[PDB]
Amino acid sequence: MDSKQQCVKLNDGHFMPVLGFGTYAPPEVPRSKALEVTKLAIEAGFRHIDSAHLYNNEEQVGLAIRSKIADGSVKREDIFYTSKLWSTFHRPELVRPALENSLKKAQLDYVDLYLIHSPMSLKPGEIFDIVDLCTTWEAMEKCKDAGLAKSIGVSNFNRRQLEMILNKPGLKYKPVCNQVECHPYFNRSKLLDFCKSKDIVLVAYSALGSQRDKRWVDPNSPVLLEDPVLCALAKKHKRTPALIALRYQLQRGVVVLAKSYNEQRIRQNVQVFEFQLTAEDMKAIDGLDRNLHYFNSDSFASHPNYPYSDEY
Ligand SMILES: NC(=O)c1ccc[n+]([C@@H]2O[C@H](COP(=O)([O-])OP(=O)(O)OC[C@H]3O[C@@H](n4cnc5c(N)ncnc54)[C@H](OP(=O)(O)O)[C@@H]3O)[C@@H](O)[C@H]2O)c1
Repeated sequence: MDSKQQCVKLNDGHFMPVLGFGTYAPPEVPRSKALEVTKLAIEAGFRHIDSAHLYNNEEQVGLAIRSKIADGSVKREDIFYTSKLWSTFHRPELVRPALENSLKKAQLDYVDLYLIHSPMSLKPGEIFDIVDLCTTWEAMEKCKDAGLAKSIGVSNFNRRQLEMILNKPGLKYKPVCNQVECHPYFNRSKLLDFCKSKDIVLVAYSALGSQRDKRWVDPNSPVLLEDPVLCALAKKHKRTPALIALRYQLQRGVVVLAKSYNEQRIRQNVQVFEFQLTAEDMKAIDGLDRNLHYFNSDSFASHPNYPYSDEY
């Protein structure tokens, strides 16, 4: 079996656990649930915890972390906590205060990772905004220099959006990661190759096929975990389709998130470290790639900085 504490070194010298706990739940789920399930996740062995301003759960997630520190289960340095800058805060003067507010919500001194949530800028408050993300990035760099974030990265960027940052004059810090939709139906092979070539970690969200939220996802879309190839592999290994989907990412060198608000499934998901897929299994999963991103709404596709038009 693998070690549950497996991590990879980021391009700034910090370390990221390769399995992360996804904390988003839709608004119909009471806010208090995030507290309970984040503690369960830590109990089960998750150390990388993924939150965001958008999730309206930072207080609950922060309290769970601090509760597990206070009772001696973990130390702060054992936890890798991520938050994200929401798209109405892209204007550079709004970036550091947004992080400060996230830190105060979680009652933490620092985040391990702060991401630009999305390249699709939205007007402060709110429609679409036009912001040079290089200016947003410079403000992110200042957050790292001040120690508010140990590491900084991006999310939902394509190759060209990454290149704009990487080629920026006077760049101080490369993004450590690009957190993107990634699963066997949309495996991001070319983007993965590019990220690897630049010492940028690809972090997979919706690795289990997304929460299929009606705001963002077509109910007609095939359900990832119902896929016959994933189910046949689950049968072969006497695992579950979810575990096959998570293991696939680990064997590609992708850091993988998994959201569950169910005690049994939270505990199940850490078993990703407990088996392997063969080369032939991995080939079978690669065959599933079909250019299906579950997040697929007019609200994204019509945006000037929508990442999905380019080849990768
Ligand atoms: N950067 C971004 O724009 C972005 C976008 C999407 C997500 N994310 C992050 O990534 C996290 C995960 O992605 P996601 O929210 O799309 O969900 P996901 O990890 O793809 O999970 C989808 C669903 O799978 C179910 N599940 C979990 N374990 C299972 C298992 N072992 N067997 C059968 N079903 C299982 C969960 O339902 P139950 O809760 O009922 O178990 C969950 O709702 C998010 O919570 C968030 O932290 C980021």
